[PDB]
Amino acid sequence: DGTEKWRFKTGKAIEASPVIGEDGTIYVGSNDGHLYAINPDGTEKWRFKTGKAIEASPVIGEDGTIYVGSNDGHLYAINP
Amino acid sequence: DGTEKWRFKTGKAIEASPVIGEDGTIYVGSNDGHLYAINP
Amino acid sequence: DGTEKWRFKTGKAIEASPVIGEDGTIYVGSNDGHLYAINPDGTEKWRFKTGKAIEASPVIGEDGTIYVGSNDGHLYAINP
Amino acid sequence: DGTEKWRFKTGKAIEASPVIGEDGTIYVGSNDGHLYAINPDGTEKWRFKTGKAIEASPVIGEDGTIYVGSNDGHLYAINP
Amino acid sequence: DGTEKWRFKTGKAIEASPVIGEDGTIYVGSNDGHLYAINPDGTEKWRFKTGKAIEASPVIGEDGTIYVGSNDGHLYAINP
Repeated sequence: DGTEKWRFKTGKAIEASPVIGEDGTIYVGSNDGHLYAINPDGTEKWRFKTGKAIEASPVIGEDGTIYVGSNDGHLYAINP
Repeated sequence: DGTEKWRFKTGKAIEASPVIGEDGTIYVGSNDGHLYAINP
Repeated sequence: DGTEKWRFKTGKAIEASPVIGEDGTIYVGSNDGHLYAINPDGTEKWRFKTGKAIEASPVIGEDGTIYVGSNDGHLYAINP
Repeated sequence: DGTEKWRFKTGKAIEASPVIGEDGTIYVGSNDGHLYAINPDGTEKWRFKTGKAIEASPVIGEDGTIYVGSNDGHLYAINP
Repeated sequence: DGTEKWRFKTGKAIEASPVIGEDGTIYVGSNDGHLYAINPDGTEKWRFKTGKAIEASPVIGEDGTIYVGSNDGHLYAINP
């Protein structure tokens, strides 16, 4: 098929692969400094602001915690 | 067989590898700022 | 034993890791704008020309489709 | 629900994904030259200093040894 | 306990994550153009020289072949 299901616009370029959680939530970091949690249907579940661009994919722990590094120098642990 | 199945255009370079969902949906980020969900 | 088995020349730098399919075919992107399919014995199986350099590894789906991004802004779905 | 669980500040931008060990320890490299080992509760377990920025994710061997490359040209092997 | 087990020096910055083979061999690329094979105890097993810097992690095939791309435009296949 190859058609578009949906698109979600962030404020700046996305430089790292998205990560999919166990429940289907798609997590993606943007150069706009936010980590976005997007539902399978394309709506926004939540966004988490860091002070600078996120250049690397987040990882998910056993309990669902999402860990992501930021250019602001912090490692964040986010409740899913 | 090396042939093209389809192509999906974004507005800028795609710098990161795509990922595939459980149902086959293909997710990819673009330098144009969007996360795309593409049907296989 | 550290010896060379073969080498496959592309026109420009290779910035991303190759991926290996189920049948052993080795896929690699190049800054010369092509996605290469290389046989285990080092010969070329096929090549697919894109628009600009490929900076990220190809991803292979369950049905063997090879997906690859490009600096030309497109995501390509390539048959096995 | 997208809320912050904790944050851990390093000296400089984190350019690579964190890696999680078997016990839940989160390892992450920083441009400040250190590899950090962060406990699940956000406290620091240890830090390991290299001479230059760490631009790529660490990897863990089967016995727990943590391997990380540095811009200082060295590959380090760190005890858990 | 966060201590150094060993270190291995290469000529230039290491920009990509190392990979580990089944037998414990640690493979890592380097901007000095070589792919290094390092034993679990930190000693060198062998090295393979390419024309230019290696920016991406090597990939190990089912048959043990180590594949690595170079900025010199070639994809190298190296015997175990």
